[PDB]
Amino acid sequence: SVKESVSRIPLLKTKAGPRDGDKWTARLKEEYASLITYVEHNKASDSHWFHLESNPQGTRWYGTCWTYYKNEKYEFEMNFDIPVTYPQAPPEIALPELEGKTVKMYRGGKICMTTHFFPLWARNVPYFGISHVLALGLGPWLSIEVPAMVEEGYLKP
Repeated sequence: SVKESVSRIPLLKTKAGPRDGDKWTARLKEEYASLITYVEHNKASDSHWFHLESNPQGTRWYGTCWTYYKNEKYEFEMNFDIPVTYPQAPPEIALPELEGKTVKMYRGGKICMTTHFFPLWARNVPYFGISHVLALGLGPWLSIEVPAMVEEGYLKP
């Protein structure tokens, strides 16, 4: 379902990052279009798992993401900035509440995503966006680590 969820996320056409003026605005429109479709698809399969806002420039993002385990909801604050060399470089996603609760994380509560993520990103630049980072990066990270932490005793209802 993860691979086929991703197969229905809209791809992006524009190679631009935050420094690129009108092309960034056009890139952001595609970002928003991809995100909205992904969220609608998630809602219709009753698998909605994040809420995101950003500043007007689309360069700083913040909100929450959540996962269910043993029928219970675990929700976390999340944030990421869009690098100036985006979309070559994907953003680094932070979940600051989780620092020290898992080793799969580095300086600033930034998650250590799967080894497989980065080569997959690199060869699909610029057609992947934020929606893909969440679907391929953050989503899988949550599904593996949160159960560990819930079971280790760092997390409760």
